[PDB]
Amino acid sequence: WGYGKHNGPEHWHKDFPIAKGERQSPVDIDTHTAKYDPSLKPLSVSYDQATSLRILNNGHAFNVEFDDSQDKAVLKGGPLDGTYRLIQFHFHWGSLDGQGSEHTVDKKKYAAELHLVHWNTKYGDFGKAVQQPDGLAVLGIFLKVGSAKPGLQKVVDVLDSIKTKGKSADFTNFDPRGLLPESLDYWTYPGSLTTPPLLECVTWIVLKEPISVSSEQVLKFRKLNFNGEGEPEELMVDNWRPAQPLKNRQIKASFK
Ligand SMILES: NS(=O)(=O)c1ccc(NC(=O)NS(=O)(=O)c2ccc(Cl)cc2)cn1
Ligand SMILES: [Zn+2]
Repeated sequence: WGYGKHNGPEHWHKDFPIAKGERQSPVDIDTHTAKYDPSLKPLSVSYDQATSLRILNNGHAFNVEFDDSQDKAVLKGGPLDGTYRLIQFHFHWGSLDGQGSEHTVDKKKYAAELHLVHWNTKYGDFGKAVQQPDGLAVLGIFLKVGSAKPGLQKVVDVLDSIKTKGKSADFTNFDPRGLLPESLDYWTYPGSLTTPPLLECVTWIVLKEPISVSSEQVLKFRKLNFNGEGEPEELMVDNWRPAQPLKNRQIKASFK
């Protein structure tokens, strides 16, 4: 599977039949149809003790990985019951500034989307959590092209060292608080992983406020490769799944 003509999102269902399931992600967020749920709590993002370890090009995106063997960087509150530990973040992005995000807002596509992936500590580890309907919480943040995001630059500058699939680099002391927007207002709905295995284990929390990144920053994302070293160059771009049917779901808003 991948994002090409012959192995892209429209093909995934053949190996991953859940691709046509009842709670697939991403979705379009119709802002007028989302309903304010006054009982939704403010989100608690507690990243002060985060321990980043490594950055990896996995052939479909790059993951910044964290130590999730203790409650160091956690997400709580909002729609969530209990404590969700940060395991990794990654992005999805386009070949052009007018596409790249997975979620859309009133059909608007952003240039990219950041996913901070967390797992519910009552399930003990990530592999068990993905087998549960409330196993994961993914915090989604839109990126638009404008001013640079200073907190992103340390990521941008290491990408040369992980150009190709399977490459990793040490990536300690990275503070993911530098990727957050000012407001934590969000939409939330039950969904899935957006890449195979497409498991229906995610509480999605998608922030309303995008972060701005510069054209130079996103250009560096687009220099990455899907291929391994010594293989024909295929630029890592358009690694996003399009919006999937909402089916029997309501998107809730934390704000009016
Ligand atoms: N929804 S998402 O944030 O883009 C997202 C999609 C897919 C994944 N997939 C993922 O972690 N795959 S994996 O590491 O190979 C893996 C690991 C363990 C299991 Cl049990 C299943 C899959 C993570 N986040
Ligand atoms: Zn993702």
